[PDB]
Amino acid sequence: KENLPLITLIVMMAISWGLEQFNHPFGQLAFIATTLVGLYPIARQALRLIKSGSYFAIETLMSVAAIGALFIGATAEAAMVLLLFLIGERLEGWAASRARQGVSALMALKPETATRLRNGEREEVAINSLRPGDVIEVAAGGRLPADGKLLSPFASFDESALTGESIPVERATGDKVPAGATSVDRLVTLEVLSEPGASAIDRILKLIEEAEERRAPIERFIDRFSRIYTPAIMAVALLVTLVPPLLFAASWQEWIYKGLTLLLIGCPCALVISTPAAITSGLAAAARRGALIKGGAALEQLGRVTQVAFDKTGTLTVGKPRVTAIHPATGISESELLTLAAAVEQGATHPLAQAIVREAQVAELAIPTAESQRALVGSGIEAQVNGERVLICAAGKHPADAFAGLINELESAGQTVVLVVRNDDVLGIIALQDTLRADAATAISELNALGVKGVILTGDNPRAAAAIAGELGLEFKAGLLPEDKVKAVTKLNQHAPLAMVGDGINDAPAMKAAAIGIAMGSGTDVALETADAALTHNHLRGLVQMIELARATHANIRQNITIALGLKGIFLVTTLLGMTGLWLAVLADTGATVLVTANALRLLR
Ligand code: BEF
Ligand SMILES: [Mg+2]
Repeated sequence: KENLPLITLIVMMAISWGLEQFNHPFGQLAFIATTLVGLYPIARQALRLIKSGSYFAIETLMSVAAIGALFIGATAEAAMVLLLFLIGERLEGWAASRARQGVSALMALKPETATRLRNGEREEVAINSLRPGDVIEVAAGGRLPADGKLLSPFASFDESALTGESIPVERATGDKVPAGATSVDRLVTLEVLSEPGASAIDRILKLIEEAEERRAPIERFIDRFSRIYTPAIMAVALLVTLVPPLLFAASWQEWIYKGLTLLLIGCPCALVISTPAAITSGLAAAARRGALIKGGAALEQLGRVTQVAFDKTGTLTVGKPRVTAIHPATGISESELLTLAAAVEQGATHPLAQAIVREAQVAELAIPTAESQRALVGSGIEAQVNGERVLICAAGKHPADAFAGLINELESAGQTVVLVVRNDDVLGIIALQDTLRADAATAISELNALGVKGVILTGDNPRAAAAIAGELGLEFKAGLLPEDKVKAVTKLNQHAPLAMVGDGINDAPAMKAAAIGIAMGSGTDVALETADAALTHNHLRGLVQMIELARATHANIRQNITIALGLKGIFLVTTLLGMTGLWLAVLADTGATVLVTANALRLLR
């Protein structure tokens, strides 16, 4: 396992070193060879970047530096820096490879396939074999394979992955429901409207790669560094070659040699080793505490952002409801109302019913009875408790005058209220609301400690938006389509680099449109794909720990650099001012490089 192409380079360089201690002048041919063969992929890309307007990219630096000493005597030296580079590179590529498929693990792979109901019989067609007008069946807990027109009486859906809606949607006959997610209770039958590559998920899908066909290429810390440093030394090196003969009358010879020498010594094995070291270290260190950043080029951008755009449903929150308020009619206790509700709601899979039953249990309430359980009527379920017909239904699906005002109150506060009704009397009302992640609050505060302002970008209604945003200290923009998240995000990213965090599909377009997109581990597949980094665990405090780590990495890079090239500086002069000598004499670089290894490890903790 599994690639030996580099392995040859390590061994050619070993064979060279060896047969020079005896049989000297084939040892130098050996190096010429190994230097050249290391140089071929480097010198070649350099030329490619060159042709595409990008010169002074490094591979430029070491192509020129190698080609320099390539014949002035110093082969092993140039061979060595060339060698170290393509190693550290392979290291970093091997970290990004792990990080990517590590994310690829979270992908809970789509199964595809639909169940088309034709001549009274069901067949398992392939999704793409669907035509509009086709009648399709979707079973409870199953996502839609296409945009469908609801054919069945009543049905409720979890289309939070698309719209960011916090609560299931109660749709009726002839209503439109988009592809991808999700019948929550009840087996539904739809009629296909979407044509293959044209479902709601597809329409969102092109916005992603469209926002991609708009992305700025990524200048790395080092391509951007050598963009300055490379022509710097190249310009001086040339001039240290030219000046002495011109004035002085001195052997172009001894200054050709000195010039090219300075050029090469301007590229030690370190520094070239610097940027991969910190990246390999950072990515790994960042992965330790739960955060999988893909490419190290992404990690770089991470230590550069100062803004965050969260979405709420699923990422700031949990996308599961909890009981927030119990309000009984007069002559009843919260506990009776709640237990009577739970009696009907036991069994039911609807997220709301679950939230209710949870409530009864947490409060040490023995739930009873159950007899009928008739999930019909229209957004209401009704069962038979204690001999009576008990109805639990949604908001305005039954008159509740005595409760009207209070209902409004709750509703304006971003709360969703269900009514409990025996005979034809609202025995009382219950208010529920989506729940925010535990570490959310603290996390936000922590981000502020780092000077990172946050906003909420959600497709959910502005009341739920206001509620959650209110618990935190954040601004928000609500009811907004994926395009609007993109628009808002690109509007922000102007000022300062922004990190976008999202769960569902509607965030993915906004994700490729801003510095970095981070997907929740509970994220949708397309979100996990589009994400530049993923949070396993779904811990929001990872974000802080991300940015922190990220910035350290940025610092760490430029430390390695200034030690690497830096001590190449000093011995430079020591060996050239009559010292001449000491330890460091020739050896005092490999003394850098190792510190560049070591300093890069001040990243773990
Ligand atoms: F959860 Be997001 F609002 F799509
Ligand atoms: Mg979401």
